[PDB]
Amino acid sequence: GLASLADFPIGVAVAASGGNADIFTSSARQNIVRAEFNQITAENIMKMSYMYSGSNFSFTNSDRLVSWAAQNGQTVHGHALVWHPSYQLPNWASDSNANFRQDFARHIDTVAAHFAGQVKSWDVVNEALFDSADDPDGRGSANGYRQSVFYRQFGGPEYIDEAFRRARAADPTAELYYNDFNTEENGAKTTALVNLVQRLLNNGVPIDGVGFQMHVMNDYPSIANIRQAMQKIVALSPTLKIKITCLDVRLNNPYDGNSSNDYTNRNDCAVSCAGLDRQKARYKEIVQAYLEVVPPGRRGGITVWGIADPDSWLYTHQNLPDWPLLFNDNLQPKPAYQGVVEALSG
Ligand SMILES: O[C@@H]1[C@@H](O)[C@H](O[C@@H]2CO[C@@H](O[C@@H]3CO[C@@H](O[C@@H]4CO[C@@H](O[C@@H]5CO[C@@H](O)[C@H](O)[C@H]5O)[C@H](O)[C@H]4O)[C@H](O)[C@H]3O)[C@H](O)[C@H]2O)OC[C@H]1O
Ligand SMILES: [Ca+2]
Repeated sequence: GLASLADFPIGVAVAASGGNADIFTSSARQNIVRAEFNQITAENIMKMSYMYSGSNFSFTNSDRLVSWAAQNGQTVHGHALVWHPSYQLPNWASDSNANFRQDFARHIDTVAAHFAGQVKSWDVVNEALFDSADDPDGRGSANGYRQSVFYRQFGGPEYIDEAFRRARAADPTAELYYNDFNTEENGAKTTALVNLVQRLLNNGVPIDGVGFQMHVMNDYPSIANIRQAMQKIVALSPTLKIKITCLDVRLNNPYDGNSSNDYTNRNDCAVSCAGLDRQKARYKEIVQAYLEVVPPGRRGGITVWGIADPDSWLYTHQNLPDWPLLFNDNLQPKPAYQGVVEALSG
């Protein structure tokens, strides 16, 4: 499979919350994972609040998943130690909690140590950079940073240095990553990413790599921009690893101001359509760019955000249908799969 063509991790995100995509329930899914990948990231059950039952830590479900990975030839990328969305915020993560810094420290110390020798790498901090298109806190940019509880409670971006230092100490073997989305656009956010990373280096913070989520569209951003944005980070240090963490490719772009080029029916690209062919080229050009811009030895891996199209968080987005992954509705490989195979080979 895919994993056999590369010398760095080729992973996929797995559902584990009941439903058709549940990894423990779908043997067809388990067979794809076993045949094509060598690493898995929990799509949801490893987020912050899932580590607790009320105010006590509860690792039962995540342990079941980590254990399944190990028995099925997969390493595990942890997503994520720190992240802002209220739906997954532990109950202590509040502006009213006077013990915030202590509870924050306990969180990192405990879960990083708990999984110490079973998790290969971690999204230590995820989505700390401000983003004009996703500011639920409503506070605006604080010098490029998103003003989440963590930023507020610590009075600045130092919560980031702390998370990394904390994680490194609890698990000296895990690769520590900063992860985020839109930083491949090569725009404002890319610039902020560069400053954030530079700051961390200057401070001697133990960061091992930078993850690019890569939630792109068939035609945006251009690979020329994706290339550069990756280049800029690669250039900041001689050892920093680059990891594509949540790759997926939408055939529909609802921000282009052209509604005439949108597939609005589930049947449009169920079998064959121009977008599916462009998606083969799109996946290909991206992996190629990764291979050419990131030096061997600095390759953290490429992870696709899901197994089959219907499992995708983008199966439907902006009220439009989409077919974002490598495997279709029937668990058959799509042209996107071939694009990956060709890029990884020759
Ligand atoms: O744990 C996981 C979470 O990490 C994950 O988080 C979501 C990640 O994606 C976020 O949404 C993104 C919002 O920004 C969009 O980009 C816009 C798109 O439009 C661009 O501008 C136009 C593009 O088209 C051209 O034609 C036109 O010329 C351009 O002007 C604009 O510049 C971009 O910034 C991304 O497409 C979205 O992915 C989302 O908010 C996060 O929640 O969610 C899953 C979870 O598992
Ligand atoms: Ca459109």
